[PDB]
Amino acid sequence: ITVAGVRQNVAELLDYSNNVKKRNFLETVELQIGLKNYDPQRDKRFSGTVKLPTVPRPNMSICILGDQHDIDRAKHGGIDAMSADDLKKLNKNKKLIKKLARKYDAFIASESLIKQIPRLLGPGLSKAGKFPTPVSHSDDLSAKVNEVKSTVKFQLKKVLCMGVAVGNVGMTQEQLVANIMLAINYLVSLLKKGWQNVGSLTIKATMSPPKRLY
RNA sequence: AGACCCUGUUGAGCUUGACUCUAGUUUGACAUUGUGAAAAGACAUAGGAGGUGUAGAAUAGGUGGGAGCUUCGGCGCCAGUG
Repeated sequence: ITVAGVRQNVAELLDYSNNVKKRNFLETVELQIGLKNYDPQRDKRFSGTVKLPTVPRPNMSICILGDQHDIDRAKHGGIDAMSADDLKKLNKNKKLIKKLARKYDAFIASESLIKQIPRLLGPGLSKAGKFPTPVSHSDDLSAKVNEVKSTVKFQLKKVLCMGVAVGNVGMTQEQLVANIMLAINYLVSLLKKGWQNVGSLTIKATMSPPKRLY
């Protein structure tokens, strides 16, 4: 992995996304990685979160669950909010939980409603992979939502493939290369063998062709 | 101070499935020990093709970006099913 090669791949992906096959929407940029010489079903599953130098997923949507103070804090940043009464109105509906998980890409829950989310909303969010992150009342809800949007997760799944957003097509090439380098460094730090445990790596846009870097 | 008898922590020669060894002999393995093909096996890659226990738009590898794809037929989102 080289910074110049990553910048060249990002420039090629941006040129393909902008000049040849420009889409009808702001296509985001992602990077896909593979694991090797490890057992995703028998060894310990690593996990972690790292905030990139740029916004990884600017098109991601976040839903806030909390009290009236949390709703006011979410409305201060313009994010949608869900009250405790709105959570209890679901009454453990799996279909409603799946619809909420399809509508909202990520969830942030306050400390008061974090324990009551599994009792009211049920395990639908955990089944869909959208478990809400905890949040305190003294922290800034808008800043927490922005940090959650700009950060990515590297938890090991049941398969050897993984991926993470590194920005968008409208972002700068240098910023995209820096985000990709930060994600690669986080993956190398999480891996026990470093680059020996990485199978391959590619970078692309949402609709542009991929470019292999490893 | 012979011969004979008796005794020995007795000495020595000889014999034998007495004990422990051993020459010789026999057998296996490593090294000396290389070169081709042939038949099986294991990996490596250069390609190619597949994913129904089942509800459900489809015969659901899974995963990340994703609301648009675009080869203009419809596929999508959504509904619905998990």
